[PDB]
Amino acid sequence: AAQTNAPWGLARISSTSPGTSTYYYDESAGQGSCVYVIDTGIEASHPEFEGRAQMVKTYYYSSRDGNGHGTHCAGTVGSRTYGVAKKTQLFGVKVLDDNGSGQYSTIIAGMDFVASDKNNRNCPKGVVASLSLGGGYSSSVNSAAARLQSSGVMVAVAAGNNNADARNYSPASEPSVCTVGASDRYDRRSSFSNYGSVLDIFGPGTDILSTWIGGSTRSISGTSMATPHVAGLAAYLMTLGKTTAASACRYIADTANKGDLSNIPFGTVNLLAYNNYQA
Repeated sequence: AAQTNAPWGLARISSTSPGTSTYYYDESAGQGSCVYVIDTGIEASHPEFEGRAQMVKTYYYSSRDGNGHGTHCAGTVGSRTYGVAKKTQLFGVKVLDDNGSGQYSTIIAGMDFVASDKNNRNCPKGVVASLSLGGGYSSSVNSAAARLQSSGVMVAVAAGNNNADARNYSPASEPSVCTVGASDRYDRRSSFSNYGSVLDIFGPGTDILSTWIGGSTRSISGTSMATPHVAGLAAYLMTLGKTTAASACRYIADTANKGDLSNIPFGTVNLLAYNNYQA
């Protein structure tokens, strides 16, 4: 399948070169997979989600996304126009308040929630969790991400936006999950992207158009935007049967575009997520 005039990041993930604008992908499109977006919520009524999104858990007075961040990330995972895996099922877990903040204890509870809640959902092709959040190093936060991964969920986490080594941030620094840095449309490391040996992969993160609250759209930047590209890619590849939740991060690294990014510090992987789809 071909989506013309796609957001640059979608085009990038199906291309061996920057500078194109059509996204190419297998029509299975993540059907039968599920992606949890652990964030500020999801505006599931947005026409872009086509009834495939729902809130399953909140720790606050509402499950609605009063911020936009979680809706944007969910849109990059699986919206019809802005999403990588256009037929996946999206499940929102609201661990962040409408200012975008959340206590580590709530975030940990949300991860353990997903590890159990997947057993209440129909995801025959597999389960992914996208975590566009983080703070300073916490062994308890890393352990929660490790449990979620161990339970059979492909966990993708943001590297962070400090232009610093991600070893000092959580859950970015957990070795067993997929830690995602950000790139721009010219294949440069995004100016804010964290780096370091703990990164597994880069995805599009600068000037990413996606869904927003109030039935709208907007373009924003962050490792928060790169992470759902990788989460959606995992769901898509799992639906194709090419990999599993336990092996998808490694498979994405195996099959990435290699050596094409600029300003990658010595010792950080130079790997850009790529679907290897041959139309």
